[PDB]
Amino acid sequence: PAVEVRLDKWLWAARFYKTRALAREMIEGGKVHYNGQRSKPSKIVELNATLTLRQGNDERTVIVKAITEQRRPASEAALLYEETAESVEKREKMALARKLNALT
Repeated sequence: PAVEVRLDKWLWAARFYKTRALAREMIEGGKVHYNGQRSKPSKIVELNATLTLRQGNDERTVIVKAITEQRRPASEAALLYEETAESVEKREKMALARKLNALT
């Protein structure tokens, strides 16, 4: 089955975490959810799955659009998923509010 890529490898390939070991720690900390639930490092990624993950102190919800074992460049990897519009908005709004409480 050459259509089986682990969630920890995937998260690293998609550049969400610097190393697979870190991606594995985040998963085990419950900081990454797969279709709304705790997952595991060895979970095989499926196209269109919904992943919710912690980025520093940001939360992003992305939909898996491609699977690969290669970690490509910044702009290139970024193409293995599509962040949801609701996720981008939530992030923005929190960022804005941050900059607001700042100018006050």
